[PDB]
Amino acid sequence: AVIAFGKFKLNLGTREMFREDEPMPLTSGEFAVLKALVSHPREPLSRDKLMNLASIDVQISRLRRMVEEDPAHPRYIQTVWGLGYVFVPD
Repeated sequence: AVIAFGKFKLNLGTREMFREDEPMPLTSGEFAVLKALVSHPREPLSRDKLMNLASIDVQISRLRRMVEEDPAHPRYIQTVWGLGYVFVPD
């Protein structure tokens, strides 16, 4: 699938991403977390659950710098303290 959210399109077959039809590369680890998040929409995944579905803090933070319009106040990939990281689509 090509999961689209906001300005971005994530191609799961070729493991590619596009910001407004411009190709942004993804690390093997960055994709494993991003695909894990967007494959469980509206479900918060704990830190242990994320690692199994693929340090992680760096990948979340480095993904927030690419995806979020305000990485200091994320909307797509936001953290619920006590549960885990959640991805909410449009």
